Amino acid sequence: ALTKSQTDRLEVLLNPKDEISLNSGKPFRELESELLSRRKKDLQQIYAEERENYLGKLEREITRFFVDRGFLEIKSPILIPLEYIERMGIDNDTELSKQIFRVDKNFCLRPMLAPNLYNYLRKLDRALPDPIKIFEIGPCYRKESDGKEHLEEFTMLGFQQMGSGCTRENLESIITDFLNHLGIDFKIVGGDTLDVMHGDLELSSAGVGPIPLDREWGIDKPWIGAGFGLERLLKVKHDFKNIKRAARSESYYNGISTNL
Amino acid sequence: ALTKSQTDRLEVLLNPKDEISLNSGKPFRELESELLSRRKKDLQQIYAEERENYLGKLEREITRFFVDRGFLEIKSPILIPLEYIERMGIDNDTELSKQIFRVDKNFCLRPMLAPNLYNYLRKLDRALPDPIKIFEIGPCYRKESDGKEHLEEFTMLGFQQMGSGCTRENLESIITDFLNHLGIDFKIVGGDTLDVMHGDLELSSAGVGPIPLDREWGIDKPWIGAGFGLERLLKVKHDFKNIKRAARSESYYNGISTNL
Ligand SMILES: Nc1ncnc2c1ncn2[C@@H]1O[C@H](COP(=O)(O)OP(=O)(O)NP(=O)(O)O)[C@@H](O)[C@H]1O
Ligand SMILES: Nc1ncnc2c1ncn2[C@@H]1O[C@H](COP(=O)(O)OP(=O)(O)NP(=O)(O)O)[C@@H](O)[C@H]1O
Ligand SMILES: N[C@@H](Cc1cccc(Br)c1)C(=O)O
Ligand SMILES: N[C@@H](Cc1cccc(Br)c1)C(=O)O
Ligand SMILES: [Mg+2]
Ligand SMILES: [Mg+2]
Ligand SMILES: [Mg+2]
Ligand SMILES: [Mg+2]
Repeated sequence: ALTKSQTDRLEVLLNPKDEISLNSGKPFRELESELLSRRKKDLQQIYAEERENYLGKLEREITRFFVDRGFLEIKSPILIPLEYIERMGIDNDTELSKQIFRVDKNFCLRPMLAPNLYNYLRKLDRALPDPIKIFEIGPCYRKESDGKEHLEEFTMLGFQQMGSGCTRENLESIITDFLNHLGIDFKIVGGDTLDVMHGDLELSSAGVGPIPLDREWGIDKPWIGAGFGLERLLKVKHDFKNIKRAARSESYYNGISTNL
Repeated sequence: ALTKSQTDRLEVLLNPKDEISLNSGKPFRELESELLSRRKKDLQQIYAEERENYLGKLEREITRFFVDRGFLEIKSPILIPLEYIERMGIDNDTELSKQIFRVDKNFCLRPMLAPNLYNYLRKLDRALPDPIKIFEIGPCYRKESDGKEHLEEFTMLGFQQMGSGCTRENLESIITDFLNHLGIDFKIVGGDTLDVMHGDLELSSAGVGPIPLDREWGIDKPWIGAGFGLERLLKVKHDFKNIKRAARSESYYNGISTNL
C-alpha cells in the first residue's frame, strides 16, 4: 500500500491526461520510475519542437487578440505608489488592504491594474479619438491564504474602453469572443459589475462605468472593462488541479514537474 | 529668451528625429503648441496602425530569436528568496547588496536572473540532452542613483548554455548575431568575463564558466551566458537621451510624452 507521502510524490509527477492509477498493485518505485520517464520525454519534446513557455505564449496570444481588436498595448510600472491603493477606495474595511506587499515607505507591488489603466485613460483622452481602448498584461502581487486557486505572484490581463460604445452588451461580446478564441468554457453572472465564472472558479471580474470612484482619477466618461488572471486561464485550459502548475515557478515548466 | 523650465518642458515634448531648435526666436507658447500637435499625431498614428508597446514588442522579438536558436523560454519568479542573493556571493563589500529591494523578512525583488537560471540549469540537466540552452526576459529591480542610464525597475534578458559548445567564440557569435539582428551597434571588450559596450553605455555583461560560484548552485559543467537590459537596447535603438523614455512608465508611451 502506498503511503500518503509516496502518493504526494507521484501526483507531482502525474499529468492530467495521464492514464495511470496510483491505486493499482504496482510498487512506488516502479510507478515513480514510470512517471519520471514520461515527464523527461515531455520536456525533451518541448525542448526539441516548440520551446515556448505557457505563460509567455498566452500573454502573446492575448496581446495579438486585443491589438487586432483596436486596444493599445500598455506596459506600466509594477512597483507603484502606495497612495494609488488608497485612491482606489481600498480602506482597511476591504479585504485587499491586508493583501498589499509593501516595499518602501511609499511603494508597493501592484495588486491590480486599475490605477495605471485609469491614469492612461485620462492622459490618452487628450490625444486619441473616441473611443479609447487600452489593455495591459503583467505581474500583480497579493498576499493570500494557501489556495489551489490563488498565487501570491500572478499575471493579470486588464482591458478598458472609455467613451462611446461602453455598454454591457459590448462588454459581454468582448468577453465572449475572447474566451471562445482561447477555448475556455465560462458563464457570465451578474453601474454594473459582472463575474466570468468557470464552475466555481472566478476567471474575471468586469465592470461598467461611470462610477463615483472615477472622479478621483480624472475620469468623467463612461467605460467598460475586465480583469482576467492568466494562470487561472491556464489551469482551466490544461485541467491542472492546482494553480501552482501554471505559475512563474522553478517547480513546474509548462505544468511538468522540474524535480525529476 | 526661453527659461530653463520652459526648455525642460519643450524637451519632454521633443522627439530625437524632430528638427526644431529651441534656440530660435519663436515664443515658448508656439513652440509648445507646435510640439504638442506633433506628439498627438504620433500617438494617433500608433493607435490607428500598430498599437504595440516598445517593451512588449522587443521582448517578443528577442523571444523568437532565442527560441529559433534552440533556447528554452523560461519565466521564473520575480519575487525571490533573499538567500539567493547571499548565495550569489553578494556580500556587503559588493555594491549590489545596497541595491536590493527587500520585501518581507525573507524575500526581495530580484536584481538579476542568475539565481533562477542556475536553478533551471541544474534541474533540466536531469532531463534534457546536452547542451542545455535557456533564456528569460522579465522585470528586475535595483536601487540606483539618478542616472540617464539607470532605472530602478528594468527588464533583463538573460541567456545561458551549459555543457558542450561553451566557448568564448560561441558566446561572441551569439552576441554578435543577436545585436546585428536588432540593428544595434556594439563593441565587445574583455573564467572569462566580457562586456558589450555601446560607446560608454554597457549593453551587457557576459561570462564563461566554470567558476567557483557554480558549486553552490549544483552546477559542475562549463557554461556561457550574458545579460542585456532591454530599456538600454531601446535607448540606443531609438536614440533616446534619457532611459526613462523607454521604461515601464506612465510618463512615456513608446518614447512619446503622455503629458499633452
Ligand atoms: N491571488 C490570485 N491568484 C491568481 N489570480 C488572481 C489572484 N487574485 C486575482 N486573480 C485574478 O484576477 C482577476 C481580477 O482580480 P479580482 O477581481 O480583484 O479578484 P478577486 O475578486 O480577488 N477574485 P477571488 O480572490 O478569487 O475571489 C480574478 O478574477 C482572477 O482571475
Ligand atoms: N538599473 C538598471 N537599469 C537598466 N538596465 C540595467 C540596470 N542594471 C543593470 N542593467 C542592465 O543589465 C545588464 C546586466 O546587469 P549587470 O551586468 O549586473 O549590470 P551592471 O554591472 O550593474 N551595469 P552598470 O550598473 O551600468 O555598471 C547591464 O549590462 C545592463 O544592460
Ligand atoms: N480589479 C482588477 C481587475 C480589473 C482590471 C481592469 C479593469 C477592471 Br473592471 C478590472 C484590477 O484592477 O487589475
Ligand atoms: N548578472 C545579470 C546578467 C546575467 C544574466 C544571466 C547570465 C549572465 Br553571465 C549575466 C543577471 O544575473 O541577471
Ligand atoms: Mg481575492
Ligand atoms: Mg473579483
Ligand atoms: Mg550597476
Ligand atoms: Mg556589468
